[PDB]
Amino acid sequence: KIRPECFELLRVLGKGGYGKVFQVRKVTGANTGKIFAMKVLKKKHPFIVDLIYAFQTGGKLYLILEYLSGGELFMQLEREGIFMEDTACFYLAEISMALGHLHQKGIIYRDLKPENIMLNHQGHVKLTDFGLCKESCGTIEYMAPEILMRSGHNRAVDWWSLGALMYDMLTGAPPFTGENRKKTIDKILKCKLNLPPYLTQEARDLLKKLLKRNAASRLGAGPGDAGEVQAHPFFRHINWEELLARKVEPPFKPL
Amino acid sequence: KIRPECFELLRVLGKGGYGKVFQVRKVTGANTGKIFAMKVLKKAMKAERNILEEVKHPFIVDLIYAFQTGGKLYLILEYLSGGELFMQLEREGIFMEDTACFYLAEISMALGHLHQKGIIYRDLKPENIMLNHQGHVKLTDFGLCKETIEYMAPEILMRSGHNRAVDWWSLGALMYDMLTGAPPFTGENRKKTIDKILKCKLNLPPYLTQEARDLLKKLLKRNAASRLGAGPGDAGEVQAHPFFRHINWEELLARKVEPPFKP
Repeated sequence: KIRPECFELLRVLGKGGYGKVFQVRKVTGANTGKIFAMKVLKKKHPFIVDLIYAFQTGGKLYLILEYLSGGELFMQLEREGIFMEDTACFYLAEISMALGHLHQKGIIYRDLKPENIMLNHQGHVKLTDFGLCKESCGTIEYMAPEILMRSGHNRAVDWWSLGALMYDMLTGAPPFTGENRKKTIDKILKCKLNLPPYLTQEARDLLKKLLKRNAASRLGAGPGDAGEVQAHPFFRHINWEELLARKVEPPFKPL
Repeated sequence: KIRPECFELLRVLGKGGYGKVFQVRKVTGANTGKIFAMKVLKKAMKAERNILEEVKHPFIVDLIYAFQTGGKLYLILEYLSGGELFMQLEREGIFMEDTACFYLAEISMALGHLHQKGIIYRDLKPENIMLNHQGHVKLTDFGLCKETIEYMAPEILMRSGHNRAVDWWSLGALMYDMLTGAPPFTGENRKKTIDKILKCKLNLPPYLTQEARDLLKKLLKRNAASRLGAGPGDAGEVQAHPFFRHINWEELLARKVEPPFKP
């Protein structure tokens, strides 16, 4: 049944990660004509991109993931920067739900860069489960706090990234950019978050609590996870059942 | 040549850590009647042996022989007659700034060497810290010790939890427990103690010199990124500190500096 020849290559969508991701028409099979995204590796949630087929062959693992028309519409809305606060609150809210579910299933994203945020024909968020996403007694009075809290491998990494993303959606750039990779990484680690004057009172409060250097105190790091972050006043206008239902109208649907 | 029975068991030293550790007397061989420490590990239960084998430092317990038997590993380490440093802490109650400074410097040098070798302690309790007949620091217990970006968290950006800064905090803690008779943070229970550490409100005793307190706030810095010693200078940044201004490193590495306690 389903094998690599069941597909014809239309265009390349990205080198994204290791392996190329192709757009594709299914030639044979039941879905003849239907368009998919096929991710090749050289070897159910409304906000998670559905996987359809998966097969192994001549040393190449194939992934036939649903195709998303507004698949790059986010990375373009941020180039126009037409993002207003209330506009961004929508995407951050759906992503927060996407992160919460990935967390319950014990998955951390780590990435969460605007280039990793896709949209569907309706305009809602869709994430993946990349190859950069990871999974999750003597006397402790002498060991560092980072060891006691499983650093860089717990789900607080994602909430920092939610902030960084939010920060970029409301200003035009990420919190700690530098003239080169070295200076950037250092400005990141050494911090000192600068919040512009236009950011609202709720926006800045959330930004300060997501971009807290101390992961332990970082918002969303508690056991309530996304419940902690969704409860922020910045999200007061969101109705989570209506959002989860995709019954909330996205301000930007790829026409 | 070396085998198990080349050793007669003289005393059980500690069941602490994986396996057991005996004091032994060698009977066969050349160096005969030489007293040692022997770590016995039931094979059935980067490495404790790999590390000890490679590391050749005066402030770290030397390894003499190593061999495997019937599902067992045998590390014959040098014997240390000075016991544990902090036993002398129980007695003295607390250490004077320079008494602690001596021991701390010795440990700094030991940690520095382990670091240049890509080895990080991760623990460093006040119990891995032994003393030899002379009265100098001996780092003892190991086990199997360790070793686009605009939106990533700083933890991920620096391997937080698996870098050199981890040991520098421990040094700090140790130091804090040396001057004041207690560890930095503790509570009526484990979960209470852990919380105290994670939300580290450092309480420095008023009777500390400015030097000591500058280093404790610099060593016990919650953010590993700027914790003193976290930099590429490593123990260099730590030893540079004016708290160590009266220390001569060439001398100290030569055991020519005298311990404030001769056991």
